[PDB]
Amino acid sequence: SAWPEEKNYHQPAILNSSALRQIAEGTSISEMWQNDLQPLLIERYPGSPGSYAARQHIMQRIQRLQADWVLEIDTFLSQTPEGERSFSNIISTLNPTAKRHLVLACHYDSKYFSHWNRVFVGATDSAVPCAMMLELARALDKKLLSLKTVSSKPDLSLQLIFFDGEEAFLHWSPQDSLYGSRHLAAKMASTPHPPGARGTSQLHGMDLLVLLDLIGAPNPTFPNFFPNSARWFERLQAIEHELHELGLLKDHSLEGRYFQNYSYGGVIQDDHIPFLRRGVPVLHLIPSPFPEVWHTMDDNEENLDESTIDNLNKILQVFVLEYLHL
Ligand SMILES: [Zn+2]
Repeated sequence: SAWPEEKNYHQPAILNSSALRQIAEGTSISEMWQNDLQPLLIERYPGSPGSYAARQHIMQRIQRLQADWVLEIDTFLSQTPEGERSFSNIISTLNPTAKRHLVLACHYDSKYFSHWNRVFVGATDSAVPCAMMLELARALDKKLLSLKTVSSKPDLSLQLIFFDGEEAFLHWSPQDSLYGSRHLAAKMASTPHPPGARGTSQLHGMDLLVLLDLIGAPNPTFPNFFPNSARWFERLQAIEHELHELGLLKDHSLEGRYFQNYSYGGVIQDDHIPFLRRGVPVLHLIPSPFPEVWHTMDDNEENLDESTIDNLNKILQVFVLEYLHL
């Protein structure tokens, strides 16, 4: 059937002024900060105590929500420059049997550095993306709970992926990066979806991969990377502009906007690559340039910008609701 092409024709159900006002009010940055972010600001490379703790924190936070989230741990072993290691992607899915999902993702591992005095906690990279996904889940819980109800809607729902092993152990290389994402995209490619089908895989079921990385620095600028997601990127610009106009964003100017008209010269390697090379459409919400503090001990909580993240939470939540027609 043509169901795998439905994503090509899929349209947002755009929210009005009062609904935008409701979403903006519904998200709490101080809450996210204390309850979702802070517990992740720890060293969490693969096999570390913090890796276990982060995965426990992600799972608990999702589990407390009303929405019908089904959690799985995609755990596997790989060789690495330090010897064999275990990796565990966290996948959180509403309506696992719906043929189509909008997929949001980031990586929850932090890059290994030897202590300076100091410890690398990857605040923007990617503790904040993780927290943004968890705040989204929380803020949107009641609207997401309606997806439990079956009927007059497309066969479409939401998935969250928190990848393990995004970072290289030593120098970045095709074999020493993307442990989690290379593994999972190969698993999904080889798995029938829906169950019992012929031809189609779980990759066909991915409407759009929205990959958050390196979020939390002030005045980020996001290029529109890919023509095949450019219409969805333009929605983020429209949502940004409108929230701005309605007075719903803080410390935000039009001249200082996040989402840009221009594209990007090179090719950024990230968790989306194994999906993108197999034809999954990608909306890659990583800034250019990268934050100043990138891969530095100063990628920490103090160098994060609260209003930026708050504003980005509002824009992402609106986008997700519009996509899902909620
Ligand atoms: Zn990094």
